[PDB]
Amino acid sequence: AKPQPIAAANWKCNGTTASIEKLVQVFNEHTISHDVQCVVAPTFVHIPLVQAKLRNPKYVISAQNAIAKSGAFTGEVSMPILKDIGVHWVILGHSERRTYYGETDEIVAQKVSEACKQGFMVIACIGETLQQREANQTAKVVLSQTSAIAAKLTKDAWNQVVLAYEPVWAIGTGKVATPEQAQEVHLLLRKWVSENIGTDVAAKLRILYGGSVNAANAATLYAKPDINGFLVGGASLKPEFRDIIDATR
Amino acid sequence: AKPQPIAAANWKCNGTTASIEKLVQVFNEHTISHDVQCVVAPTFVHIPLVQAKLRNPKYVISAQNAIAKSGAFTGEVSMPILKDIGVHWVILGHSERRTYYGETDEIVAQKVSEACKQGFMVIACIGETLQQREANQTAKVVLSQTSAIAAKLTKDAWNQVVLAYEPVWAIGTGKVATPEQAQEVHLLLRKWVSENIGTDVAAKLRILYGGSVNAANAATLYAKPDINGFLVGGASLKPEFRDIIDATR
Ligand SMILES: *C[C@H](O)COP(=O)(O)O
Ligand SMILES: *C[C@H](O)COP(=O)(O)O
Repeated sequence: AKPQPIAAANWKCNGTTASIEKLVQVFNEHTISHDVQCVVAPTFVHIPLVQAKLRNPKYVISAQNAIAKSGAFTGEVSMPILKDIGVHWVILGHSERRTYYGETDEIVAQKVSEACKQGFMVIACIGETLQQREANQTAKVVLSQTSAIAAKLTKDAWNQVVLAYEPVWAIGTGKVATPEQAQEVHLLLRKWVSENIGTDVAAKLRILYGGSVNAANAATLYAKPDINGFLVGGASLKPEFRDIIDATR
Repeated sequence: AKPQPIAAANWKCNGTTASIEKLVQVFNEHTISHDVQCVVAPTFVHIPLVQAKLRNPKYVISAQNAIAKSGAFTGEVSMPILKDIGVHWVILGHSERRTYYGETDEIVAQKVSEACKQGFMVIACIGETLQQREANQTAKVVLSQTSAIAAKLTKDAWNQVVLAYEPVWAIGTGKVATPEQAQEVHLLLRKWVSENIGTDVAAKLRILYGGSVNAANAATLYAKPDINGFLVGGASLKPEFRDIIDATR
């Protein structure tokens, strides 16, 4: 009795208007016949184009990042600005931003909290590095990341949260986690949520896997009992995202 | 024989589609009767709206930031993506990004270089802090910032560069630099450019002032011989930006 799956396309910093037009038509022409929330997260400047072209009723549009408040923050996009333009999903804490762009656990947690307060659905990203994995620290790391987020949330806010477990060593590298690796982590995360947040919350929570998901490995990942779908980078730029969606059947 | 002035609106992280519609109509209905490049820099998600609504022929649209290359940079917008959507102006190195968002001199210089290579007009921001000012380090600081940028540029690339001198203590604080303060810095910057880059380059270079510019203080700033216009934050969200433009006559 899994909760509704999610298939989320993180386009990252990629696209042209011609390429996006073509890919959106692919997405539109793919009839989805099961209950799944599809998400596409274009770059900020592409949000209006995607809003204008995307019509598949299974989809919503997400931002790839945000800051909490409007103001004197040259170059950034705030949560109120996104809400006003009709975007009410956001990806927060992607490894890329934790690594390159200074986002500590505290900063990610604050952003997630603020997003929930503003009515967003949030895909909050967590995951260990290769060195953490090899040091047998996977569980400690993902639980610390999750706990940091949880410390700024009320119980009710969790209804807006989606966790995305993405081992850093699997992101963009062609080294997907095995089904067993992912399931082990999703199980421990769900147990933590059950015990620390609530048993109801844990049963409803979507915990997505990401890191080198493709159309050929997705269904076997999805067969694991605590995997609720995917956060997809490279493969989401391609027509084979259709089969990743259908791997959540 | 000043070069063509620039009046640039840095909206920062502000706007709604309703507020932007209204302000763009104000800008459109203001007939400008002198040679000036007006620039408006909306948030990324607002670029398409501004592109659709802005018609005043004196204007171009700028990004408030960018990264050099497309790829696995969740949340960021690249220079090729901006070029493809029709944006070929960018503000780089704003204090807000140097201060909050990790942009060192090296990072700013690299971004400016890459933007010039990709055909952008670049508004490159420099300026000292209050503590640097009080330590008599203003000239050392702005010349170091400018030199860092220059080290990554060819002579020809300077035709695409605009400098914006914004003392950090003047940004958003209601403490504008005096005309004499700004002119002293613009003079020393232009002399450095003349001697280190070329006398032709220096004569053509626009050096803008920013930091608490408003419609009432702009004309007296513009009267100074080495001030070529303005990078405007708060006042650019208001109808009085019209009079800031006209203060460059
Ligand atoms: C959530 C991570 O973005 C996935 O990137 P991948 O290219 O799918 O590895
Ligand atoms: C270039 C600086 O953005 C200007 O901000 P101000 O609000 O005009 O001080």
